[PDB]
Amino acid sequence: SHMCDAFVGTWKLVSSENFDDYMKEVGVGFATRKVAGMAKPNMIISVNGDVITIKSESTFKNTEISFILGQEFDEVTADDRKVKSTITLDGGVLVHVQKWDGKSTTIKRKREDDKLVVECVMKGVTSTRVYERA
Ligand SMILES: O=C(O)CCCc1nc(-c2ccc(Cl)cc2)no1
Repeated sequence: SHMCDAFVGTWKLVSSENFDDYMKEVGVGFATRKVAGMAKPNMIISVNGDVITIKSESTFKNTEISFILGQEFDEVTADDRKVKSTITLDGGVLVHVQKWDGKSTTIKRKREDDKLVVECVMKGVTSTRVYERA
């Protein structure tokens, strides 16, 4: 057993708050916000050795990242930002920092009860997205 066992699995979005405002703050344009905000993604998390894979699949976009904790990687986000990302474990929370164009956003993923809670922060704007096991 290991590092991220309680994250691994298939998860489905069941609530969202403030995501349109988070997307605005990150710079997402109107049409992408409207379509992306309608999506109900499934989040699939797996681990193989030291490599963690997080997939997001929805009607809007399918994305996938694979990474080693603490080791920077390049990521193209669902809104087509070219970012440099680092994901660490901090006290049982996966902390994902994305840097681009002198900007930064942080996405935290945590297990709370039977849920996986995602908090996305850009400057003073936070969005909370709650996932349940599929
Ligand atoms: O998994 C979640 O639900 C949220 C965490 C992953 C994440 N997705 C986005 C995002 C940004 C822009 C656009 Cl268009 C669509 C998606 N930002 O953070």
